[PDB]
Amino acid sequence: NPEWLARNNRRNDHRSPFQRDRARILHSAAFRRLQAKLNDFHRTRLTHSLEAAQIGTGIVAQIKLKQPEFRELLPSDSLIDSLCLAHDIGHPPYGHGGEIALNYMMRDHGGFEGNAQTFRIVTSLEPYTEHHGMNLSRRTLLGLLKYPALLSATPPPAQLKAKDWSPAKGIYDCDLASLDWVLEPLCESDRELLGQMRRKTRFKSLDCSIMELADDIAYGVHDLEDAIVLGMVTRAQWQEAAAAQLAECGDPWFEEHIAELSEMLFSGKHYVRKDAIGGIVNALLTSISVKPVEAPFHNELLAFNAYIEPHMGNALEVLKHFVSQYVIQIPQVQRFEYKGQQLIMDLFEALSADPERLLPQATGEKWRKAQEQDEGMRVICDYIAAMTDAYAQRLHQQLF
Amino acid sequence: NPEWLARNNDKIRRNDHRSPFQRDRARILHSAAFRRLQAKTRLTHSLEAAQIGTGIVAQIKLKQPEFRELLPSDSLIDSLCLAHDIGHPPYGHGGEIALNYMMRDHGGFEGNAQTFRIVTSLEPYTEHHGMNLSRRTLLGLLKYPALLSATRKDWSPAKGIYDCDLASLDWVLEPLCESDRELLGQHRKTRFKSLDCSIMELADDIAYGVHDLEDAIVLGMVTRAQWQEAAAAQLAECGDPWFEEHIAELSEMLFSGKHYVRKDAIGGIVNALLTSISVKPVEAPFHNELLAFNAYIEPHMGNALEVLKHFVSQYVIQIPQVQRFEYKGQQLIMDLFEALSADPERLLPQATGEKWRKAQEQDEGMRVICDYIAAMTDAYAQRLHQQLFS
Ligand code: NI
Ligand code: NI
Repeated sequence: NPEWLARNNRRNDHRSPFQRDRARILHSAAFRRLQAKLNDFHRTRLTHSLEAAQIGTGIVAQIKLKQPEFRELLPSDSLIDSLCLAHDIGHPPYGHGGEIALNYMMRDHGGFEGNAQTFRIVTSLEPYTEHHGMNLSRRTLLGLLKYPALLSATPPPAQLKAKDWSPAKGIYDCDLASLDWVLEPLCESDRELLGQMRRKTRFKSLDCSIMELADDIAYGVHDLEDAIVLGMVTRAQWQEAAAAQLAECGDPWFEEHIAELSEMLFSGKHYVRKDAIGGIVNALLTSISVKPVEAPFHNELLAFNAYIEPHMGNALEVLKHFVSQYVIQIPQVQRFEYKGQQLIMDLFEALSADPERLLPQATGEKWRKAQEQDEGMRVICDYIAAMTDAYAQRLHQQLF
Repeated sequence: NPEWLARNNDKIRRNDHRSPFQRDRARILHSAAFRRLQAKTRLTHSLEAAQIGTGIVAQIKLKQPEFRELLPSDSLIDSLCLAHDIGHPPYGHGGEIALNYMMRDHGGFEGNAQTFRIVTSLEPYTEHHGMNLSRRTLLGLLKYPALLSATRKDWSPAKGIYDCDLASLDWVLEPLCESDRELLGQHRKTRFKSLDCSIMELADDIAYGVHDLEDAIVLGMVTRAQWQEAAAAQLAECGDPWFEEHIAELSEMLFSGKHYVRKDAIGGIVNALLTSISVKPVEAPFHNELLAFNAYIEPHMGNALEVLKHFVSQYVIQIPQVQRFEYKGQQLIMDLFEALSADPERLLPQATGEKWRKAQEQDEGMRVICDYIAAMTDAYAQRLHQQLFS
């Protein structure tokens, strides 16, 4: 249906709707901010999103070669590009630590969650248009609904514990109008099935399943090289954790190649390590196919997802778990997040103490307008959510 | 009795013919807990106490030969003075107050308790018994030989031994008869201590009294006008003849501005305090010779020392620049404790995170966090605090 190319709102511009979405995302302030989030390491959320985008287009290429039946349905290069460039747009300062703080400070006003924030930025906050954010095409928006339910569908009481305040995932109720618009050309039967729970949503569109696989592959492999050279993991820990589990993961290529992959990763030469990384990436990409979703969805973008081969899934889950155990869940990273969450909570409590007086004037004006609907807190939340770590540190110093 | 020379666990190389106390001294010097005294110096203070301590032993065994066999060897009295201050946390008394408050529902915190816990359990020289020192050395570190359950500015800690260290305290006191053990446990304050520990306490007191006094005068923290009114006048009436006679000159040698003249005044004071110590029997029907005798300073000489100690605390410690530093330190320690106990597994170092997981099977995680903070230097605690809050 051409309704998937429509937007909420030149002669020589012959680009597809998806090429225009990619250009908008590339130009947005929200995208440029991912560059902020004694060595020469510069891996950011922006570089993570470029690598996901390049894996995404490679996944599409492999499916259009092995499954021609689906060549009309698969996303174009710029559509899968657009979903990977945007997937991390909504993340707050200080990663999960920022997210926990904002969610707790919004406990009585809809909460905070990064995927919801991503939806809110592209449909409203990014000022590319006056009233519809980046004003992206409907299918692009559908590809961004990793959790296509409202947070009303998906309380903790009682120094703060991370387990107690991790947000549920979904779409803010204050963005329901833009969600209703995205789901409008769906039959009622597809619409009531899309919000079905496994609370945790179960379903997503085909374009979004591809982006999720590319994101998961990027996270799994492209963090791994610099973890090795920075010394965050030794050869011994790689053998005990990753290599042994990959030798028993059940996929024949990994069981065959792990010994040689481990020697290449610890070669000490970039031109050798990249071939291990390239082979891992390629082994994972070539193991993805589109199969039908186990729900009686009627719309083709919901009736089919891309799935990775299960034994290959175990290998990917070993890699993702490994980067989480030696790159993220280390005290050096977790203290930075604790500090960030203490910082975010300070800014919120001061700024909500008197928003008109302390907010920048343009944000103060948005706060006054929003109080006609008593949604002032969400304005403070958007403002803190769009800060970089450096901007938040500077605001905190001005206040404390 | 050999039992005193024993260690909690059992090989010595055939060519090692050192006494148990020479090996205790070597372990203490090689420990990380000792090396930390350079940051906290407390190491300088402990070397001064050690060298005063052997001075006391030498002078007693010359005036009271009946006790030559009983007095501690040089390496034993060395070990107790080198180890005495191991348990002190960052920020000194302000740190001690904050930790004890954060541990109010879990056994408290106290520096002398921490010292015992480090040498019996925490220092990883052995897998299960810390530095595994000889029993008599351990007995010498028990300035307060009761449990903190018996002895428990409002938060200053009571003094004693942690209940979580009851096993190694029982082991240390095991070769004592019932009557000695029930006499040793006699805020409440303990009354008794071993001979080795009485000599060490005198050495720590003389070193605190005089060697802190020397830098305060050069550093300008005390001028002659306040020295004359507070300490010098009080020493002219303290009842010790040596101080009443020699106070006027010493006061001019102390403000000479020449290091080698000043050393003579300090040296004369220390020797004066040192020669006025003797071994007398303890006022209790103890059977064990190490508990039946203490070293005591002659009472009038004792009053002069308390004039010296009160002057060093009133003009070097109880001054606002130092006290504000202690208020900050205690806010900083409480900050760390609240972040760390908020999520230990994510915030503690992985080795310490592991000890916390193991310790909660006995619901002893709070003591692991307290151990970790107590072992920080000021620079460590300050850098950790910045990682969590600034
Ligand atoms: Ni990602
Ligand atoms: Ni001392």
